[PDB]
Amino acid sequence: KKWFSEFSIMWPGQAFSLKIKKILYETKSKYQNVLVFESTTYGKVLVLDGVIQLTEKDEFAYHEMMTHVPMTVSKEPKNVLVVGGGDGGIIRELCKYKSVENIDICEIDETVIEVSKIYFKNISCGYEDKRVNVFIEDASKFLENVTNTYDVIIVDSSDPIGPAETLFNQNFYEKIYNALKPNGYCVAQCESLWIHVGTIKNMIGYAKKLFKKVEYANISIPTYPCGCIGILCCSKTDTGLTKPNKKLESKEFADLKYYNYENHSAAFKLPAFLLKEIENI
Amino acid sequence: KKWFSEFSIMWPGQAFSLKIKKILYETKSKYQNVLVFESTTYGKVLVLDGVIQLTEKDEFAYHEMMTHVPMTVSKEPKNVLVVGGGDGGIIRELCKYKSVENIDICEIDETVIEVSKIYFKNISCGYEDKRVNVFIEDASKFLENVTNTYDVIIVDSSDPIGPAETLFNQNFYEKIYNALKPNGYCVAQCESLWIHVGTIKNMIGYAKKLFKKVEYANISIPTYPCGCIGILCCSKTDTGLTKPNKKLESKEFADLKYYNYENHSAAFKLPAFLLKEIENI
Ligand SMILES: CSC[C@H]1O[C@@H](n2cnc3c(N)ncnc32)[C@H](O)[C@@H]1O
Ligand SMILES: CSC[C@H]1O[C@@H](n2cnc3c(N)ncnc32)[C@H](O)[C@@H]1O
Repeated sequence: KKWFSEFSIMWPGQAFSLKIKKILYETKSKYQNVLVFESTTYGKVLVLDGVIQLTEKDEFAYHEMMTHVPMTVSKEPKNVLVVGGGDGGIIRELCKYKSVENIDICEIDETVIEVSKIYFKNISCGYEDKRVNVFIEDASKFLENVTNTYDVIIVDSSDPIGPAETLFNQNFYEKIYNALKPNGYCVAQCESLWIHVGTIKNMIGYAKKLFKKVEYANISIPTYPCGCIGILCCSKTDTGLTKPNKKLESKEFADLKYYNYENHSAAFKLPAFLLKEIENI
Repeated sequence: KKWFSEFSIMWPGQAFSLKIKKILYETKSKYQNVLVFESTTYGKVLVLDGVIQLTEKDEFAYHEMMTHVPMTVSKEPKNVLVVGGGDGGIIRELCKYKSVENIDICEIDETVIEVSKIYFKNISCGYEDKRVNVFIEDASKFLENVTNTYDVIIVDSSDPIGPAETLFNQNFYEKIYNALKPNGYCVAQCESLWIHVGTIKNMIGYAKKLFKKVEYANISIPTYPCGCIGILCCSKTDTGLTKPNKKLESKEFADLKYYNYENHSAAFKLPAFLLKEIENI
């Protein structure tokens, strides 16, 4: 059997590999190279431009924290935007909230969406929900054009190399801020604390120039570089996102595999070296 | 340049790799294969039987949590035992406590100790401390023979394949229990929550058969499989190890890079799937 390996200039000198049971699909779409394969131990794996986006074994860790962190802090969220997130993992978690009225998803690459519908049916199942509306568009342009404002915005992007190039700048957080309700929250995928604090520093800096409260949380997920990924958390009130306003006790949240009330707040308890680096921002 | 790769039957179907700047030393000792190399991005790396034991970039995460968790809960610890731990990382952290009177280390493989003294001088520096006493012995036999009892025992072992074979059974936790003071604490390296809950379940089961309070904490560390490792925490009182009794505010702890008062307790906030698996043990 062969092995897939995740090399990148974004994490030089290290690489994570998964044994391949079989390659399921590959293509060059309008924007990126798409790879789907079945791994021997992590289930099916989605890859974009050589970077692991998810695996069936551990995606829940990432999708549950990215979603249920802002959604338990927002009191009655009605309209939620997902930026990127073509696989539908965030949507899957968003749909569990009966009180949500609309879920917009702006994903640049329709291939990702259709690939997920075909090969990742237990992840993309939320596309069947009547509240979900899909826009195939660069979120950079979508956010300039959108007339609605949102309670929660979840930025579930790929990395800064590729189409997500436009989602990691000062201009982009303006657009996020303006597209939010005056008491609105945004969470974004942010680097690993273990590999580039510089990037994390830059993001927090862009966010703090508009947002009253900017926090950073960490998620354990084995198939992202360094075994973890951060959540750039953005609030318009000084109350922030570290503390949930509700508990997910209805039958829809019975299946949660990572998120709970306690680990919500825990995710915000960062290694000493990290706290130190971000303090004078 | 070449790459070092960590393959194992203990985590099949996955592998982590580091680019090699240069190989520094290799040998077959009485017990295991030893590899020291300089990596391109993680500094010097120690490998035993093909398994990464530490790297200069991230070892602090592991050594600080393994040490300062029990040492901030034990009120006036005087005599501490390190099982395994030949690199001296735990000793380095133990030495920061002025109140410690004795530090015994039982390490089976003297080669590891001397290799660390030569190639990892900023990790093994605590061997120069007059309180540190070294026993080259299987901790399985050492614990049967020792006449002293300890306030804290830190089990800083390699994995169950190799000489640490004898440190992962019911008999071994008897010995730990008996070698502890009646209000004594033991922490042990335990699996990754992401790869074998079975092992974790087995360890907690052995510990609970003797110890009043058995807890499990998780540490973020990129160069262990799945990017994390657990601490099997064992207490003789129902109070446990989740809550520190002191704050590390003296100039000796000024250099801490991971541990702090808040993330002590945070480490014990586990993913939902894990809590579920261990509940009826
Ligand atoms: C797999 S989930 C991450 C998604 O982010 C999408 N993405 C990257 N850049 C942008 C952008 N500028 N606008 C919308 N979606 C994007 C990628 O196509 C990917 O499907
Ligand atoms: C590198 S720190 C981990 C150490 O645990 C040591 N070790 C493994 N098994 C045993 C044992 N039975 N007794 C003492 N030390 C051990 C290994 O030699 C290694 O140096």
